Amino acid sequence: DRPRFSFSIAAREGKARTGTIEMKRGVIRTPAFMPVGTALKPETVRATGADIILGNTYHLMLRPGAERIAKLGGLHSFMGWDRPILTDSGGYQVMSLSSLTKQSEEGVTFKSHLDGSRHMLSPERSIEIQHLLGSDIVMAFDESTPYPATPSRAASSMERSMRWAKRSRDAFDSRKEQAENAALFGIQQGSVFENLRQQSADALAEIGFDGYAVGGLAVGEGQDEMFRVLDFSVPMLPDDKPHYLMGVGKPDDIVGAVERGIDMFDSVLPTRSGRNGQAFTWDGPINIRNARFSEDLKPLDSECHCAVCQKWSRACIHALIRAGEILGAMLMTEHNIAFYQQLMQKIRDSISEGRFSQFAQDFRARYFARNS
Amino acid sequence: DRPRFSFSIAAREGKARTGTIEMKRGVIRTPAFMPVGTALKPETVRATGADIILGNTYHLMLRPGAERIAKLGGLHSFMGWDRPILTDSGGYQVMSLSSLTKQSEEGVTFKSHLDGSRHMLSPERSIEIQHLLGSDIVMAFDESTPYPATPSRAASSMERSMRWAKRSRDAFDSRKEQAENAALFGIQQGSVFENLRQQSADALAEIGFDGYAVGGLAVGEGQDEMFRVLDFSVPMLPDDKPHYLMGVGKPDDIVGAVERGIDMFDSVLPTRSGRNGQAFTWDGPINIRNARFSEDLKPLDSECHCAVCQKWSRACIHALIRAGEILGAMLMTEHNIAFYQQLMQKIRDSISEGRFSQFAQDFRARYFARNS
Ligand SMILES: O[C@@H]1CC(F)(F)C[C@H]1O
Ligand SMILES: O[C@@H]1CC(F)(F)C[C@H]1O
Ligand SMILES: O[C@H]1CC(F)(F)C[C@@H]1O
Ligand SMILES: O[C@H]1CC(F)(F)C[C@@H]1O
Ligand SMILES: [Zn+2]
Ligand SMILES: [Zn+2]
Repeated sequence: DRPRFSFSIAAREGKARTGTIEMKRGVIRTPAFMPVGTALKPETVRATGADIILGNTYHLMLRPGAERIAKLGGLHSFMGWDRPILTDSGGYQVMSLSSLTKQSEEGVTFKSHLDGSRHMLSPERSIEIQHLLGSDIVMAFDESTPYPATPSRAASSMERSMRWAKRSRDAFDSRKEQAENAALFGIQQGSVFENLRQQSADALAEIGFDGYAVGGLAVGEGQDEMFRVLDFSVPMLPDDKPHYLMGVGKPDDIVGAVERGIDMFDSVLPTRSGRNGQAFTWDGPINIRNARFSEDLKPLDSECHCAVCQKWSRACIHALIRAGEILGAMLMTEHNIAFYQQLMQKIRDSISEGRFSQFAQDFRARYFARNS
Repeated sequence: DRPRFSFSIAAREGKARTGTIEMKRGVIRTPAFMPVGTALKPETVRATGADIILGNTYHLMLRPGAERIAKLGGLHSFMGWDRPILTDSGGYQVMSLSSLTKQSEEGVTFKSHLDGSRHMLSPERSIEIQHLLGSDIVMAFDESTPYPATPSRAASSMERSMRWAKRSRDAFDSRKEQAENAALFGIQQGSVFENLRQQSADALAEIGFDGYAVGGLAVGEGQDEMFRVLDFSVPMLPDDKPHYLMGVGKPDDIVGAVERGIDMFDSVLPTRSGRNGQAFTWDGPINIRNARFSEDLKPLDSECHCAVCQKWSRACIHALIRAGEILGAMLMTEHNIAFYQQLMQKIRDSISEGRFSQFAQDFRARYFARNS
């Protein structure tokens, strides 16, 4: 009988941790990379090593809608994925994609960018929709602050997000079926300001969550500043719960964030890159359309274990992509997701062995030299 | 205003001829290879160089049926092919694929190998069905004689085929719409027996046809015997009309048959081979699954002009075929059909220049050496 949500840390190296999150639908190895499920077949995504995938609540509530997904048996049935699923709250895409009808402390009303219909989100509505989807990890509904943000705008959005964090907690707790079977994460805000980040961390820990996300990063600030913020922000969160850096990111972002105490990641990059003919390798990204690959019989990456690199050469993936054959994009996408999982596995193994700091240095030296 | 059917011989070398057949729907360059249309897109088949394709009346009358094809606008609309189409009579597949309900001088009744329905063919019914299909070149309905055949069985089938040839002529002539716009070919029979072949040729020329096929070959006799029969059979046919060797064949069969006066060919070989991972080349056929092709960056054939050989290497087609990707079979099939058309073009050009005998010797020396 597996538990609702149990995070265990097996080994540490400095701020880095490796361990497991046990949930009813499966075990998640940490640090973890979550592909964004919202295409490759689900058995392909699983075979790359993914233990959990992410669903975008905003996209799902527009098409086909949360009520429809529930009638179809829930998001796991809808996606053909029977392991854990994390859903975001929808609030970020409201800011970034929709046209706002109204915004206040109550919540937000917005217009679908698809057909113009009006929708509403709030701590209570977001948690309810994530319940209809049936996801395993539920994100609190918060208010995003653009980059760059003034200290006053960062502070007012963080403070609203904390009141909304309490509202998300209470909504999640109001449904026995959700509270007994799913988990709830809260989201730290405060932009780049240490005092606001501490304010936010204190508020989240007072409410109490199963995990803590660092929000408000990866939105234009640059890696140097992101790392500086992580340096003081992650230690503010409870040590014995997972730390989730939302929307990150590039392989070097992931390594440096694990060095700073992050346990969980999501990003569309591997998928977006694969559709655009870009492959991740230990020697940095490559653009497979480049003429130098037309007769290159080596795999995309000569150390990658993925099914694509066992069989397919750069030359033949180049040919497929140049012809516009969808198989080319599928192969690149599978390799990119698998490469990300192999990166996470090397991170986990190196932390376990107490050689992650060295791995990170070796990784950066090679990744940025770009001898591909 | 193009004519119903006009065959012009532009150049000769010994028994070999090159020229054109002008029909309302287009010009056919001879000697001609007809792909069997009954998949690649029709624009792809045209771009390989095919001027005319063949439709199998037996398959079309079983699924979706001739009346349905007519309601859909005819075989040209059904196949997306607006150039000439030759239809066979259906009689060969009756022998080779169906279960016969009844056979007599009247015609034949048979059971569909698909759903067991009963169908009837005869000179009159075959011509009527080919009219419903709307094909440009109509084959007389004849009676096939298996290989090997006794002289008595060869003689009785040839004699019935000639009475049926007259019946086909009269049925075709009975429909003004067909007789004014299509052409009718008769089929010489007689197995390997010179006197029966002459009997058959005399009967066909007395009736009068737009073209003359050599039937009863390519059914197990071997190339040596086929060539021996062609040696005396083709000169018996009218010189100023096209000569059509049905169901042939391998590239070396085609070359030797042109040396013996044949103008037209059809075969499923290029398609069947392409689906099975076999490519035709000037150095003989190759099996692309062979390990020696896994790192071979050369095209399937290093002289072939086809779209596949401009772009795709043996290595990558090997990869596709080994993975079971349908693209692999499509590429092989396109290359094989295009290779056949390039063979016909070299035949036409070499006859025009008076160097076809030399081309044939050079072709065989290289094709059979197999230095691929
Ligand atoms: O149960 C399924 C097995 C799988 F193919 F890996 C995807 C799962 O949802
Ligand atoms: O009219 C069409 C042009 C083509 F693509 F080559 C096939 C014809 O039937
Ligand atoms: O996006 C596709 C693949 C997935 F596994 F991510 C879930 C869905 O079936
Ligand atoms: O078989 C396919 C391709 C063809 F051109 F041969 C006719 C049909 O559309
Ligand atoms: Zn790979
Ligand atoms: Zn070719």
